[PDB]
Amino acid sequence: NSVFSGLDMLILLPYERRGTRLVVEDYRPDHIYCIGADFGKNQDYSVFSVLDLDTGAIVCLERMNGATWSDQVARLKALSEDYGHAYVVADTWDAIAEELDAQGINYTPLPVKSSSVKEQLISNLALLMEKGQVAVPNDKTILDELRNFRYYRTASGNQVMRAYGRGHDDIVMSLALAYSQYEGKDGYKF
Repeated sequence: NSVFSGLDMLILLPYERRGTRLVVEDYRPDHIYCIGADFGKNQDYSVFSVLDLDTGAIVCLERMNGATWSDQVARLKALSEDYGHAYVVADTWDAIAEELDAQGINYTPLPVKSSSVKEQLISNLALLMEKGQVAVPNDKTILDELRNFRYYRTASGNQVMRAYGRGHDDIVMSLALAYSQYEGKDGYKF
């Protein structure tokens, strides 16, 4: 019932933990970067995933447990402008996270309106992962969430995606929003 059936293909990257960032590589002006950001006002965990759009590698990841709203946004800003003012991919739906406009943070809106949008984004991430295109810091917390994200049947008979056990899907969504922008041999539509 694992969602990420191609987890055996997930490349693992060595990294240096500096501050709260898991840093694999510093900024490269020759490259374009983007940030998949699962965050919000009332959230136990917020995750920022910096994707290198030329190499397809998560070159930096930032996870924070119970940070204030001013902390998440200030650190999202510093993270974006440390990678060529990378544009953020956030589930803004069009009112709240426009705090990004105030801070002057470039961003692409990704409204997770229906369960199928969430399921599409993640299934895209799972497909790239099974194709050998996803590479993340070699952190066990990342690996555990991917393994723990599973399909569950409903009484109707159809399946839904859920994180039980610890019940965290903030890394999963952070990676999905980032790899949605990734052109390998295909760009993500829908």
